[PDB]
Amino acid sequence: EPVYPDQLRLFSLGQGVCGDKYRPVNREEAQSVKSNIVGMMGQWQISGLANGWVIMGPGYNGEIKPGTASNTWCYPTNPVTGEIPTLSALDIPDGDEVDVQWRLVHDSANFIKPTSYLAHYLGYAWVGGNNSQYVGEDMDVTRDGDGWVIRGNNDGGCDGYRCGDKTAIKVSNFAYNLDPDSFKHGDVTQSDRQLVKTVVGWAVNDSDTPQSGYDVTLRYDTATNWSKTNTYGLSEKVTTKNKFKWPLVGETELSIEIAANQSWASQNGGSTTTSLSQSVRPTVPARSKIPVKIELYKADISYPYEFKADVSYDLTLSGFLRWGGNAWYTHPDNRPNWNHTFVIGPYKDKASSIRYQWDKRYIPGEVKWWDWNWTIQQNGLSTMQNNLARVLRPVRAGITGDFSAESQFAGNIEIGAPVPLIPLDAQELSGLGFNNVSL
Amino acid sequence: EPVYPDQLRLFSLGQGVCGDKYRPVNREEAQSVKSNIVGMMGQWQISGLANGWVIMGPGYNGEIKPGTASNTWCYPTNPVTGEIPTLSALDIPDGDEVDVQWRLVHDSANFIKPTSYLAHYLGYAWVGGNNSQYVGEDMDVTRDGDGWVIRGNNDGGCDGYRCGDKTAIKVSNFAYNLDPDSFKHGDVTQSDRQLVKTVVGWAVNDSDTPQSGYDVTLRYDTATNWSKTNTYGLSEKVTTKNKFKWPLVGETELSIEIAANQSWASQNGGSTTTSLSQSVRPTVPARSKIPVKIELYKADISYPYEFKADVSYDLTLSGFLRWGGNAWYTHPDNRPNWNHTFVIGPYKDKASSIRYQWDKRYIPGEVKWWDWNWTIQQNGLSTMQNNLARVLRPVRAGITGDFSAESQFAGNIEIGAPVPLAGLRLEIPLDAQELSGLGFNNVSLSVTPAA
Repeated sequence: EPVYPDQLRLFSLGQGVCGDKYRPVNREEAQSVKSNIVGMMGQWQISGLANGWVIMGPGYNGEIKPGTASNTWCYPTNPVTGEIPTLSALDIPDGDEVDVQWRLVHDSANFIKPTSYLAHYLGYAWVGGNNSQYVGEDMDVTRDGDGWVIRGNNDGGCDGYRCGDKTAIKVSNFAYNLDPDSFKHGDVTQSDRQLVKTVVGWAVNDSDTPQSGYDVTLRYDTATNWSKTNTYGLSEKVTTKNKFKWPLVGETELSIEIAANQSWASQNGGSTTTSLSQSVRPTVPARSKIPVKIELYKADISYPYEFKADVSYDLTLSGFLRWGGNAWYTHPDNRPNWNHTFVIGPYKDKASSIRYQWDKRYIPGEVKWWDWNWTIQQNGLSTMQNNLARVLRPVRAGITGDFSAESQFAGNIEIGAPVPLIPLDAQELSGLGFNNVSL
Repeated sequence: EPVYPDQLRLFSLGQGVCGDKYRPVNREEAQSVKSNIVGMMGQWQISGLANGWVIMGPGYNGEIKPGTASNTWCYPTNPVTGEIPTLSALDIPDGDEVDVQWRLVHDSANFIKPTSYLAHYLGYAWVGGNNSQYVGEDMDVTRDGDGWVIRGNNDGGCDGYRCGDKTAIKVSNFAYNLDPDSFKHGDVTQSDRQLVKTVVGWAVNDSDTPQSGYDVTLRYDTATNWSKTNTYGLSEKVTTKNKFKWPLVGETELSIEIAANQSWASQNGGSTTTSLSQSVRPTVPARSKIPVKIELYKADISYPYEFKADVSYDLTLSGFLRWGGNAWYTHPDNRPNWNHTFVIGPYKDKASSIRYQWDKRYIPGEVKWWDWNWTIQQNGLSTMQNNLARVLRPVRAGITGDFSAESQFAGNIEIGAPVPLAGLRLEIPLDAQELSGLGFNNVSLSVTPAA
C-alpha cells in the first residue's frame, strides 16, 4: 500500500484537520516519501502528520518528529490506485534528425510493440502484419511527410473479418526540448584564472573621530567571450522552454544566457560587458588610514558539452473499433472507423493526454474519450500500467559539441589593517579589459 | 523586490483567502518563479493566484490560466529580506578522503578567504597572516588530527594590540552523503537484451461455447545479480540518508536497492531470486485455438558510474572578539576569547545554523548567538550575502566505480487471433531441465478461473 506523492495535499485547518475525503499522512508513510514531501514545503515550514507528529521543511533537514502544527499533510481516504510508472529515459545518441527519429521508430521492444499494444487494448482491430500471428509484428514503418506510419504488412492474404483493414499508427509533430539540468561535460582543458590587475591605495580618515558607515563602492564593466559547436543537425530544431545562464564549470566565472524559443544551432557565441558594482564599508579609527585593494581577473574554459533533448511527438491511431469490445466511452458495436491522437510528451489538453485520462478514470463526468477502467477489466491493471509506462517512457536525444569561453571580472573591495595617518588610470585599465572603472 | 520561493505558503481557506500575515501571490510574481511553485505542487494540483488566476500542477505543464481554486498560493505580507543566495556546487574530483579534504581546505578563493572573512565579519580579531594587510591572507593551513586548522602565519613579530593572538578556524567532523539523484553514467560498456528461448504453442477450446472465464498464468523464478566497484577510499565513509533503488539504464528492468546508513564501500554486490507470475484472460470462440508465445530473455549491463556525495563539516571559529565591533548578541567589550562552531551542511540545531540565524534575524527572541543585523549595518547587506553564500556554497565530491548487472526475465504472454479447429486446453511444451539451465526455475503454465 505505497502512498503516491502526487496525491499528497496540504491543508491549513487546525491540528490534525483535513479537507473532506482526506485523512492525515502518518509518520511511516511520510518517511517512505520524505524527499517528495519536503520538496513541497517552504524552508522553515513545519507541517502536521498523524498522531502528534510533524515534518519540518528543507531548512530543518526534513526531520520527522513529534510536535504540533495548525497545518496538516493529507492523503485521500480513497486514493487513486495503479498509477502509471515513470520508467527511466530511453537515451538516443546524437545525430541528424531523420537519424534520431529512425532509431526510435524502428525500435520494436521500445516503440512498435508498445504503441501497437496500446492501439490493440483500446480496441483497434488488426494491429499486426499478415506475416505473423501476434500484435506489433510484421509491421511496416514508412516515412510519410514530417512523420512516420507504422502499419501491419497487408501483402498477400489474411483470415478474419475485415483483416485487410489494418490499423495505422502515425507519429508526427516531433519537438525537441533541451533540458539545461542534464548538463554533462567532457575532459576540461583550458581552465586557468589569472590575476591581471591589482588596484591599490588608501581610504584616509583625518577628522579626530573613528569613522564608519561610509561605503567605498566600485563600478566597472565585466566581459564574457564565448562560442560553441553543434556536432549534428538535430540542434537545428531543438529549443529550450526557458532562457537559462550557461552553467559554471571550474572557477572561471561566466555571464552567458541561452535564449528560449530559439534554435540551439543558431546560438553559437556572443560577447557581453556588464556594469557591476562591488562594495565595502570601512571603519577607520581617528587620524588613521586603511589599505584598500580591488583585484581584477582574466579566466577562460574549453570543454566538450552534452545536454539532453526531450523528444515529444503526436501519436495518431486510426482503424476500426472491434465489435463487442473496445475502449471508446460509448462502446460502439458498429465497427466505426476511428481516429485519435495522443500527445506523447508535455500536456496539451485532456483529450490527448493518457495520463490525465488515466488518473481521472474514476470521475464519470470526465470520461469523454477512452474508458480506461474498461482496459483494466479486459487486460488487468498491471498489464495496462506496464504498457502505458512504456508508451509514455521519456525519450531523450543527446546534444553534443565543443564549448569555449573567456571572461574578465573584479573581486571584492578588500580592506586591511589600518595605520596611523586611490588612483585609477582609465587608460591602463582600459587596455587590461576593464572599461569605465569608476570607483 | 524579488519573490523568495521558500517563503511561499499554500492555504486552503477558500477562494482567494490567505492566512494571517499572508496575502495572495499574483500572476506576475508567480510567473517570475514559475518553475519553483510548480515543483511544489501535486501532479494535477490546481491552486489559486490573485485576481481570478490559477496555477496548475506539473501534470498540466505548470500552466498559469484563468480559474477559481479553493486553495491559494500565498506570501508573507511582511517577507524576510535579503536571503543568502545559493551558489552552484563546488565539485571535487573523486579521490581518497585525505586528498578530497586537502583540495577543499587549501582552496583559497573558495574556502580559506570566505571562512576567514566570516570570522572577520563576526568580529574575530587578527584573521590574517603577518605577511599581508588583508584578512584571509598569509594563512597557514595545518593538519590537526582528523581535521584541519586555518590560522594566519604568526612567524616573528607583529604590530597591534594582541596581534600575536591570531584567530583559528578549525574544520572537523566531515560527512559525505550520497545523493541518489546526482546519478550519472558513462558510455554503456556492455548492453543487450538477448532472446535465449521462445516458448510457443496453442491454447484450445473444445466446448461448443465461446470461452472467456479462465486465466493462462505463467510463473517462474529469476535471479538478478549485480556488483559494483569503488575507485577510491572516500567511499568507505560515504552513506545515504534513505535507501533507494539503483537507476534504470537500458531496457534491463532491475530491482536493486542500496541500503541506508551503510557505507557505500560495503555494498558491492548481491543476488536476488524473485517469484514472478503474469497472466492473460483470453476470449476464445467455440471449437477454436489461439497461438501463444512467451519470449524469455537474458539481460546484462555494464558501465562506469558516478554519483555526487554532498560534503559537510563543522566550522569552529576561535579567537578573541574585537573591541567596539563584534557580532555576538551581547557585544562584549572586554576582548573575551570566543569559541563557536557552525555546521556547514544539513541543519542540526539553531545555535550552529547560519541559514537559520540569518532568516530569523529580525525576530528579537531568536537572536541568542550572533547579531546578523549588526553585521549588515557594519558591512552592507550584499557584502554579507556574498560572503555567506561563499561559505554555505555546496561542496560535492565525486563517487565513482563500475557497475554491472545480469538478469533473466520473461516478456508478456502473447496470444494471436482464433483459428477454428479442423475448460481451456494448453499445448505448450515446457522443458524444466532446459529452462533451469537457462536461468528460469520452477516454471509453470496454468489454466484456472480467476476473480
